Amino acid sequence: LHYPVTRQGEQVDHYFGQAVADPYRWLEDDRSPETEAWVKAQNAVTQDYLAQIPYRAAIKEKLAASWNYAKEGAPFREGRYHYFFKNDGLQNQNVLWRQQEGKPAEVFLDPNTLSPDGTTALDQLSFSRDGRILAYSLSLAGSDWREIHLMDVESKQPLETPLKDVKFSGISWLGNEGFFYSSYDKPDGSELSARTDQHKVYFHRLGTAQEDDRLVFGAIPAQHHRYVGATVTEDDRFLLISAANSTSGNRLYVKDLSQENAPLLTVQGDLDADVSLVDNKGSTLYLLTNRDAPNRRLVTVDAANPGPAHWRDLIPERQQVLTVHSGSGYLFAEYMVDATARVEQFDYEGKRVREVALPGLGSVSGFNGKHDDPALYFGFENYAQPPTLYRFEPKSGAISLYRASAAPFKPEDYVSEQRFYQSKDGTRVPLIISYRKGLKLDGSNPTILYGYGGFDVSLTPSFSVSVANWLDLGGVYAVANLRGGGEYGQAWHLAGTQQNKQNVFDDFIAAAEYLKAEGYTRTDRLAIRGGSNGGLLVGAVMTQRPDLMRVALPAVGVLDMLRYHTFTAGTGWAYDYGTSADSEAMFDYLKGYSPLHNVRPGVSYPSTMVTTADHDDRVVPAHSFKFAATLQADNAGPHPQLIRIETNAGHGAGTPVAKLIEQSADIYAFTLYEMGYRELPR
Ligand SMILES: O=C[C@@H]1CCCN1C(=O)[C@@H]1CCCN1C(=O)OCc1ccccc1
Repeated sequence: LHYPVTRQGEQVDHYFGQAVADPYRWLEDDRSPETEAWVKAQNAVTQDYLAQIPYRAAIKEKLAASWNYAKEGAPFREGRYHYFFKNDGLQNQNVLWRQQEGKPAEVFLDPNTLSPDGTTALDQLSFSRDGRILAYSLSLAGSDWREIHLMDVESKQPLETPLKDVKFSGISWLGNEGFFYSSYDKPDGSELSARTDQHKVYFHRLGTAQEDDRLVFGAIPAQHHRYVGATVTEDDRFLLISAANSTSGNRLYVKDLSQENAPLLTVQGDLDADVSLVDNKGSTLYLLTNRDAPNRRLVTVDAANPGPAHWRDLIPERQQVLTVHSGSGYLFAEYMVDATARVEQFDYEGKRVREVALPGLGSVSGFNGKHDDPALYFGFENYAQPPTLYRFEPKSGAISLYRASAAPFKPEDYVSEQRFYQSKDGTRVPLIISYRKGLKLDGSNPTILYGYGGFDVSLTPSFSVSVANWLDLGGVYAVANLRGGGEYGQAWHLAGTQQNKQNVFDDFIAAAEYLKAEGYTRTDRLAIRGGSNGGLLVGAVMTQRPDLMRVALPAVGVLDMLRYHTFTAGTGWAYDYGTSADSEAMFDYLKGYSPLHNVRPGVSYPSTMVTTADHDDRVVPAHSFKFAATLQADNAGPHPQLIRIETNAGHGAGTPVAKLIEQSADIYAFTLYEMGYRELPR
């Protein structure tokens, strides 16, 4: 093996009188020659280790082959054209097609033509009210930064020069005059690591330069927020601006566009609850909120006096988490029943029309359309059921199959069961276990336990070609709905935030134990996977309980819990993690589980494959660099401690299919090989 030598510096930070050594501090410099050479050496050693796995190629071959099938999205009208995304099978990026009556479908926007390896991706797309102008945002090399392009839809040629410095932004048109978007300002230093916290809302008027765009919110001191958004209602009557400093909680403002220079009225002036616009009807706004409702509710209020004390329930809170979509003149309430979906159709007066029956137990998507759409589309899927499209007739409730999946996976071939286990403190936690029919609970099944746990994020049934290939190889895939998540409302989330964070790691640990106790797998056949916050999860569990698994796979994880907040928009996660500068108690708690600071010399850690990317500006790469250098430094047993740095890729969204395939191939090969397999399972 032999890892690349990683020099240790003399950096020492102090937190409330406590001194902490950070020898790999130089690795935080993403622009230095030393770091670049380091990444290269590391990738080199990883590829050389992987090259030793005989069936690596067979696995990649299998993945690419099963991934290679036609995929198509649901159609949407704009002018005399219906638009729709498609993928011939292995196109690095989905292509947007369009078709008009009496003519063959045509390619409209093909992202693949923008980059050699398809690393440029299309994020947001917003047509002008009349559908003649299209504004759409592109991501370069997987970064959170964006450029908004403007195309004349008819000729498909550029209208104006692209807007720059956009980030975490929507695109919401005010009729056909122009649109609102959000921007920060290029920071001095690397735009892939330097802190940004004064998000701003701008209005770009068509036929003007970007330097002349009016600043709508975020410039004066009283409006300084880390995250701002803007949405103009479908009927162009109200502008809704949201402002937040963290990923949970936001202020909300409304401006009556039907009047000349109307002032901003406060819908919510504190950060004590999340509140978002769904739609309006006349002067009434329809808002989804968790204020005084842990599982959320839909309320209405007259926009001329929108304060929270004036909100009135339209869809009262229930025992299950509520999310609302609108379309065709109806509100569609989606509820979460133990991580699976249920849908109810309501009219704008809060009267329940009917309960919409779904294909099975899994996740639904869709039920989003304009007031005037005569039909709505929804998707259904789960761990063993590839994405299926349905067309919904709103008035009668008629449902018909729009697109059956072309994936080479028979759903009847698998089992995806839900179990509930208990954590250290007694809490009952849900676990969905998927695998190919005919498995035997003899504790020998190669298993991958997946978890996230935080940020009110819910892990609902989701289909993946990678996971389906793992099930085919005979593996088990288990997803735990850990606290910290949003599965059971705000309380579930908060039971996993700040100084309660350890509850999340305890739930994951207890899930691992349940899987062995129930006979699905055993320690040397167990791997744990997690990304971002789920990366912290893997990092925390492997350092606290290195005896628990055989393989650990932390992806783009937050590993230095003491400095995380000093990068990009990490501070935006203070609500969930708290920071080392909050108080000595918070510092101590963070230091107490921070993965980077809990790796210890002499400990035998599992075989690990830390994965990250050179353009991840959500979670700077330095987190994984330092974690990996420390493991290579401190590990004592025989297990490899490797890191795989993806090139020209970011946090995740928009990654080319070719890269996703290579990634999974590397991870599945490494995992089975580290579990001792010399030939593919069977
Ligand atoms: O390549 C396959 C691996 C091994 C088993 C599960 N895998 C996965 O990639 C799973 C399924 C899709 C999301 N996922 C995942 O790990 O996401 C990590 C992530 C989460 C959040 C932000 C960025 C990255």
